[PDB]
Amino acid sequence: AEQLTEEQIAEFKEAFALFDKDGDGTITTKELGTVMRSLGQNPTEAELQDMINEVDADGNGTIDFPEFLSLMARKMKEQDSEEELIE
Ligand SMILES: C[As](C)(=O)[O-]
Ligand SMILES: [Pb+2]
Ligand SMILES: [Pb+2]
Ligand SMILES: [Pb+2]
Ligand SMILES: [Pb+2]
Ligand SMILES: [Pb+2]
Ligand SMILES: [Pb+2]
Repeated sequence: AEQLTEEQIAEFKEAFALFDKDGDGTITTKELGTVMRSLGQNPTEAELQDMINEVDADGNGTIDFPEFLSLMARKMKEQDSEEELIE
């Protein structure tokens, strides 16, 4: 019911940085693969691109912070809708 706050955005930027190791404002398939493997995953090279294209709104090949935030916003809107239904 509420849009992302400055503090939430700041926390999301830290999360973004966990993927974007070189801090160039993007998340590549390579960086994505590194994160997936750290969670017990092992997707394929081309399989990583599919996940990227799914979040990559401007279709430039990588994920930028705005698209990352958009996803987080959609997720929050989802949990908020459910938590308001659980009643
Ligand atoms: C969802 As509200 C805090 O604007 O009532
Ligand atoms: Pb409000
Ligand atoms: Pb505060
Ligand atoms: Pb923090
Ligand atoms: Pb990067
Ligand atoms: Pb963008
Ligand atoms: Pb992009």
